[PDB]
Amino acid sequence: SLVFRQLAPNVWQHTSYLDMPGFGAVASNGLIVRDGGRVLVVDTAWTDDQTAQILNWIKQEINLPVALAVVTHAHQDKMGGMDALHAAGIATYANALSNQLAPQEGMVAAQHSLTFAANGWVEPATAPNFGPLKVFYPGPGHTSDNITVGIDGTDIAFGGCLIKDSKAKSLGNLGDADTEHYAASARAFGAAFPKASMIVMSHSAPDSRAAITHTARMADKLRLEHHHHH
Repeated sequence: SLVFRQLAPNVWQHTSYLDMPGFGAVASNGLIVRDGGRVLVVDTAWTDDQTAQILNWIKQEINLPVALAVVTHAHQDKMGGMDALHAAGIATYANALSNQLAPQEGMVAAQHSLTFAANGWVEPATAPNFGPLKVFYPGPGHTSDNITVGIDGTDIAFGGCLIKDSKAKSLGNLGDADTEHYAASARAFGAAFPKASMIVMSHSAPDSRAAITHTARMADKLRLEHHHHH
């Protein structure tokens, strides 16, 4: 029941669905990147079973070992299949912040913690041999730990749950959101990958840079609508 879509010669988007009460089948997107003789993964599927299916798909269609996976935040849709990756002996990385949040929120932490420089770029020491994956922390947005990934050599940039599609009417649930800094975070992602033309998101189909601008704008409204009164 998994859907795979090739976005570039060496990049595929994996999509899995989870039936959410009141909403029905909700999609979640992640990435699969072929880097020479290795395969890198961005985010798990909704569940361990689906995540295991993703691995079987890789084995069948690419037949190359999966060297590592990066999970962009501590949420079901992105860290629901942590046990499956570990069972396959795949090294996992997540924002140190995400790893600290995983427990309290019943999520399984990644094995490795990523830390970031003041400008948002990941500290090399914590992200060994990530190949074309350029990990960037834009600052608190949808969640305080959300991170993003650019795929060097392509026009693709993964915004995770931070960026919403250009047709969205709102920023979604703001339970863990930082309404004051969301806008700056969205813009930081845009400036970090200035030439990316295909923006991939956790819950929306691929879109143009119009999604970044649209998201930042809704975020501007949200910011003064929640913090700029008396």
